[PDB]
Amino acid sequence: MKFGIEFVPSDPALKIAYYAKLSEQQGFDHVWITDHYNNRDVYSTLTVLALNTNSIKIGPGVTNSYTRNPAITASSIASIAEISGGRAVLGLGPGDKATFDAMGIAWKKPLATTKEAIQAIRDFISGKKVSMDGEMIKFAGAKLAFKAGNIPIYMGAQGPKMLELAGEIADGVLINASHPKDFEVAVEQIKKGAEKAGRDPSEVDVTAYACFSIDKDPVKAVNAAKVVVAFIVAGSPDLVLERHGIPVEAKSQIGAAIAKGDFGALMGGLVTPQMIEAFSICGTPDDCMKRIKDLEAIGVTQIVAGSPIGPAKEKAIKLIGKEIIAK
Amino acid sequence: MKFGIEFVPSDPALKIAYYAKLSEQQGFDHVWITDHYNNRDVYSTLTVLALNTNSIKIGPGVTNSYTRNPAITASSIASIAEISGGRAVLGLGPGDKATFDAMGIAWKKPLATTKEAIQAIRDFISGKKVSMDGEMIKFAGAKLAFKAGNIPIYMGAQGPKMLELAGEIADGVLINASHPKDFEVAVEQIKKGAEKAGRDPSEVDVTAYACFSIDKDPVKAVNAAKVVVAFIVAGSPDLVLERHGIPVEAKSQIGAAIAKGDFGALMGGLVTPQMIEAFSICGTPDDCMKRIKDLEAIGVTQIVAGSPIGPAKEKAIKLIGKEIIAK
Amino acid sequence: MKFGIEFVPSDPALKIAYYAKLSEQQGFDHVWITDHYNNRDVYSTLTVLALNTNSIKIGPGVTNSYTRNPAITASSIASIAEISGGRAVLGLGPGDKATFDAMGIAWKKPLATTKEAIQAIRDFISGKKVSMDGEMIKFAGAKLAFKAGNIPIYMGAQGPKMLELAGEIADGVLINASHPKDFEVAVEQIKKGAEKAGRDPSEVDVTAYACFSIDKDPVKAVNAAKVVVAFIVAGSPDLVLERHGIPVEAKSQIGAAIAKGDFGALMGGLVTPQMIEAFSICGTPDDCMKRIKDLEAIGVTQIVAGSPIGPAKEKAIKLIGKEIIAK
Amino acid sequence: MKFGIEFVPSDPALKIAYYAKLSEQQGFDHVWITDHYNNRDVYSTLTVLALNTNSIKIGPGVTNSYTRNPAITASSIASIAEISGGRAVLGLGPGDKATFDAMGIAWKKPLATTKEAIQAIRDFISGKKVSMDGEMIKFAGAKLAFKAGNIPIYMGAQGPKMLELAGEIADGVLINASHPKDFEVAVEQIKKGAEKAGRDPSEVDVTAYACFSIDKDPVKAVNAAKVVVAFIVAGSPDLVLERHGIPVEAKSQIGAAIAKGDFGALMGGLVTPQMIEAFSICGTPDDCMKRIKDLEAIGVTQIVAGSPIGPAKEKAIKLIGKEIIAK
Ligand SMILES: C[C@H](OP(=O)(O)OC[C@@H](O)[C@@H](O)[C@@H](O)Cn1c2nc(=O)[nH]c(=O)c-2cc2ccc(O)cc21)C(=O)N[C@@H](CCC(=O)N[C@@H](CCC(=O)O)C(=O)O)C(=O)O
Ligand SMILES: C[C@H](OP(=O)(O)OC[C@@H](O)[C@@H](O)[C@@H](O)Cn1c2nc(=O)[nH]c(=O)c-2cc2ccc(O)cc21)C(=O)N[C@@H](CCC(=O)N[C@@H](CCC(=O)O)C(=O)O)C(=O)O
Ligand SMILES: C[C@H](OP(=O)(O)OC[C@@H](O)[C@@H](O)[C@@H](O)Cn1c2nc(=O)[nH]c(=O)c-2cc2ccc(O)cc21)C(=O)N[C@@H](CCC(=O)N[C@@H](CCC(=O)O)C(=O)O)C(=O)O
Ligand SMILES: C[C@H](OP(=O)(O)OC[C@@H](O)[C@@H](O)[C@@H](O)Cn1c2nc(=O)[nH]c(=O)c-2cc2ccc(O)cc21)C(=O)N[C@@H](CCC(=O)N[C@@H](CCC(=O)O)C(=O)O)C(=O)O
Ligand SMILES: [Cl-]
Ligand SMILES: [Cl-]
Repeated sequence: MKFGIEFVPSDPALKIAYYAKLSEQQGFDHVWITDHYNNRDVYSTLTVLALNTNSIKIGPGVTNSYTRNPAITASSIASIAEISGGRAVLGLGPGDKATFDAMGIAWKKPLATTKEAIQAIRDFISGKKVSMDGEMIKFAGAKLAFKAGNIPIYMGAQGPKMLELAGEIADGVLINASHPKDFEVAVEQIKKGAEKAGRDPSEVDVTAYACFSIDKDPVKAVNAAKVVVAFIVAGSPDLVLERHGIPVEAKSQIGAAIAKGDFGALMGGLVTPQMIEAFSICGTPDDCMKRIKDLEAIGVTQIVAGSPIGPAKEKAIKLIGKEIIAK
Repeated sequence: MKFGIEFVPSDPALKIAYYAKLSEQQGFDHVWITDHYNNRDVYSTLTVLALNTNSIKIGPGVTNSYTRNPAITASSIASIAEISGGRAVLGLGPGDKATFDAMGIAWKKPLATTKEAIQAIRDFISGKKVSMDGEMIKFAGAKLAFKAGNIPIYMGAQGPKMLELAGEIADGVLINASHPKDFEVAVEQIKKGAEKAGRDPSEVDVTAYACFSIDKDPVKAVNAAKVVVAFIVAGSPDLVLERHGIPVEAKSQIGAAIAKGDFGALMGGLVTPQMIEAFSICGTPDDCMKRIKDLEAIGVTQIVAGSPIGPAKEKAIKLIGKEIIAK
Repeated sequence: MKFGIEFVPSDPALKIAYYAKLSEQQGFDHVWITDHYNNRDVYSTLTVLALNTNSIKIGPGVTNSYTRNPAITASSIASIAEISGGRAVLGLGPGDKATFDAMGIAWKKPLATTKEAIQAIRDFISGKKVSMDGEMIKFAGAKLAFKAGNIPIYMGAQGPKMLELAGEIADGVLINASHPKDFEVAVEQIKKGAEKAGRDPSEVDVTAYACFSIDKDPVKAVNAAKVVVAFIVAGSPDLVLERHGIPVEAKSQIGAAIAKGDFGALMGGLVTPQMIEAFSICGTPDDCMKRIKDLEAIGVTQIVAGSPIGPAKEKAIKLIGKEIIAK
Repeated sequence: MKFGIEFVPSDPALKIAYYAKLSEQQGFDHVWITDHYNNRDVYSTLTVLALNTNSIKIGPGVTNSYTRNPAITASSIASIAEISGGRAVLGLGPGDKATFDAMGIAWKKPLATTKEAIQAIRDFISGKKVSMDGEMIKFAGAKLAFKAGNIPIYMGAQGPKMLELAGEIADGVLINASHPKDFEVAVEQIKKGAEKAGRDPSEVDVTAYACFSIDKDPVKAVNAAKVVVAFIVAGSPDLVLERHGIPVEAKSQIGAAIAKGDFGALMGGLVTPQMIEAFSICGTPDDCMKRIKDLEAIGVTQIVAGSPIGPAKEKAIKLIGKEIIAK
């Protein structure tokens, strides 16, 4: 089992560099950095992380094909590959509608766009002169002027079609879920895509980009996760809420409280233990270990400790290293 | 007189950081970094520069509004402002047609786009929630989540209209020219724009983004600048070649030789001494000083030593520091 | 009033770099780093601080003349001056007997050694070829091979004689005290030394290297400072305890409790409010401001927030910046 | 065969960091940094190299037991081990008489001092509380307060006794020589020491710390080496000079010209081709490969490209990577 961790550039990069360094010392394999125009740049951030780490792999989790031309993304991830000595990996997703509305971006044909963008990027990184005339992406003789070395590409995917596409073209899949039921479905979609492309499905690093919260005190752990779990439930499609036996009505109820900023309600009972059990990996190290082994049995090969990671980051990272990674 | 220097990310960022540090030690005020998808990322590069410098101002010279959404540009330059302690400055231009053709980008309405992008960026950096519905740029409630501090914005401009627009909205103008005749025309355009906006024209940092080549041996200096002068002449609009008494036919002749890669012709006599005198600041420290003071008299407030800088960068940077900046 | 802050390399340098950066943003003038063989190297630590800061002054507080040959100290502080663009300042003291016993070092003639070491160091930094044949320090034609620029030298001093020597040769004095009574005596000593050397006593930056603990909640503040105050009282010479009306017997009682590790006694009443008032600057921002202005009236020109700084570092640094430095 | 490279801090650390990064990309295993009070600090330099590299091993080549108390050396190399993620290696030698004279340091019992210092350092790094009462080095309960991980220790040695001691206690030996004849003798000495200690002699990394100069043009190569070779000669014991048929007169001759600053002399005659063959590995890649394979057959396991490396460093580092390391 590979282990990764996620940091949001809502903190200065220098502070994140320390968490990433700590992760490297604790045995993590990957640190992933979110990309949203409203927080710090994903690349200046990756640059200070690369300078302050030595062996851990790093990369965006996930950037997209719309806020930056794919040639710029290729050049950027390659730059981080050079600075870090080949530890860069590219996480690309279609982007989320909310962020795009604010940016005045037309989310047009996510599927085709993403596939074309990844094809173009793989060719750039590969050193080829790129010429494309796709339904969304086009290049006429573009080419990088420095060498990239090898850069794995992971797709961010939730929907059945994106999952299938990931099995067809990605080296890994970052899935925003925490429960075995969700990965049971995801693994099948990835498998269909893998066969459709004729590649061995076990080639793809199926990873759980989970809401993670660990602590020796389980109630301290769940409390740190409630708000995040709330936002997850608020944005979960009916189909998913269904799968976990969670009243679809609870979504509106929670969306409401969030709209009103009534976090007192969220902590007060709105976030039920069922929501916590279905949308996060939390509790004591034992609780988290059990969930992790269930995911392993279903075919998950990398587990990423996503926000909040735990009540206090530094202590949680150490807990994970000592009580989990050291298996 | 302020002094700046330009570096192209066709060299690894670590090597550029040393040149930048040396420039800081030699008394330069600004280092500017070019932005082209085919070289290293302008931002990962600015990040390593920021970490290895302390007081010199830094920034892209120049990025654009098309290869990255303006919100991403705001976030990135603000990120560099945070890391460097407020030493970031933003250089924005409309971009060059050649690069955009390769990237499959429609250069649509450079003027309106650039104006709207700068208005949006100033608002982001300023901490406002941005809502726009311009003819090229739109945002719906977008807003940065961290504070930017103050970030001056410089426009890259060559054409009369861009120049006028810079006088109307920018804090400085990076003009790709080297001769007083060109700046005589540019200063008038900037002045028209400044009056059109009701601001004091002396607020804008009129800067000469020149082709610079300095050495104790003048012939070593001109030879280092010929190829660059060639590309400048090849892309100069008839109107400009005219102004310097350079046969407009020479442009085709040189464009030809460049197409065939016959640099032996370029060095052999195609680049005339007249072209060198009109499109570059080069020679010995005295020659360069004379030209610089001529530009100063015309109203130039910042001189940037652009490529090649000199036969060997390290020695040239020291020469400029010792024989020019120390006035 | 200048403001400084102290960090002990008992934390990794990367974590300290963030606190130092924060201090820079909060308006501090100096960050000082302690030097003891048992924690991280004072210089590798200053190196990562220099790379992650831009304007704040940095330096050891304080290193000494025994654990490293003075020529090495000269070279090291000059190396940090180069990397940081001239923000290095040298804090040198005679060293503490406890640390030296462990290192098997004979604390021989602190006074003469310190004076000779500082004379040699000033000459190295100044570019001179050094030749000395003092009663403790000797050099025969030694000389730095790179330029240092200017580096102020601060002496660490507690005793009347060291204080006098500081007034005679240092640019500043780091005094381990927090109460006006102690600085009343110190300022006289520094003045005697200043006159003995014929220099204007107001040239020296008289600074209070104080035990500092600030918080909106005063009791949270004093509790964070008790253990540190305990060790201060435990090591205070009878003369000093006397000056603050503190039973000299309390020193043994506290030393005992410390020996037995009975910190429950220290928190339980052993550390009296009188000890807290005489050996630390703590309480709410108002309490701290009052003490600071008392020190200012006595002639203190720099106040350093030494350990613990506050219940939690990050929050305390921000408190000091907002409720104190912004005067 | 392992490959290493040496840099002297007579250049700013930022510039060295690029050469080190390049070496990492070109396949070198080790970069070694010299330690002399007159150049930049060996540790601030190692700190910037560590931040700008990722996998290559780094360390002082070589520091000593006299200019810094061994506990400080332990703490410093441990600090670099932490920052670099365990890539630190310690090179310790007895120091050279010329540097010590200038520093006013009595070179007392190099052998016992070096052995005791290494024993103390291994114990510090190992986490032990150190107590020693040797004939040169003493400690009373000293102990590091942070964990070092593993740090190999290499000894710098030329003399037969130092070589024997290295075989007895070191993990590797950095020998200042370039010719098989010298390594034939050294390997025997190291073997005697290894048997005296009962360890397998093939445990020690016998390395040639050679004067190296490589270039497609053998003559520009040997000219780049003349100065370094001059200093190597003027410092060779007559036992050595005699070993290479070089007139023991040529040392006073060369030494004189050095004191005079007469480098024209060294370049135009005093440094003979006998001296170049005797004390350096230089010519074309083929010439260098032949010599390297000769050393390999004699038992050398690491070859370090020491100054000048080649006519121009950057090009030489690439030549070695391409035409030698890629074997
Ligand atoms: C587009 C969407 O795909 P999705 O996989 O559900 O996307 C939801 C989220 O994964 C997506 O918004 C992400 O980018 C969110 N996201 C982040 N997004 C960010 O922008 N930044 C982040 O840091 C972030 C982190 C992150 C980590 C992992 C992860 O999986 C997601 C993350 C969708 O609904 N797809 C459906 C429908 C497909 C469909 O038909 N879409 C197009 C296809 C058009 C064509 O085929 O050309 C259509 O309508 O025509 C499907 O996959 O079946
Ligand atoms: C668009 C063009 O502008 P220009 O200023 O002449 O363009 C030349 C360059 O400044 C521009 O191509 C640059 O971005 C090139 N450039 C680089 N370009 C890059 O992309 N990146 C770099 O790193 C680079 C370095 C550089 C440094 C400084 C600098 O001055 C320019 C640099 C132009 O022709 N403008 C005309 C007319 C423009 C016009 O009329 N507007 C639109 C109408 C828009 C509307 O109203 O709807 C039209 O032409 O259709 C004018 O200035 O009057
Ligand atoms: C030497 C000593 O000076 P002192 O000022 O009392 O020393 C106390 C401390 O300053 C000394 O232990 C420090 O180095 C502690 N110290 C640190 N020391 C460290 O080793 N590391 C640190 O990072 C640290 C932090 C610190 C910060 C500020 C500061 O004020 C000093 C700091 C002393 O006792 N001096 C007396 C007596 C001097 C005297 O005449 N006796 C000696 C003088 C030598 C001679 O005769 O020439 C002799 O005769 O034996 C006096 O000043 O009156
Ligand atoms: C002391 C001397 O040792 P040596 O090994 O010949 O020393 C020559 C060099 O290795 C030594 O001066 C180095 O520190 C030089 N040196 C550097 N030294 C530096 O100071 N800085 C550097 O960065 C540097 C570069 C370098 C890299 C590799 C390398 O091998 C050496 C380097 C010597 O005389 N050794 C004799 C024995 C001497 C002896 O026995 N005398 C004493 C021994 C102590 C005792 O009695 O126990 C005596 O018996 O009294 C021997 O090896 O047989
Ligand atoms: Cl910096
Ligand atoms: Cl690194």
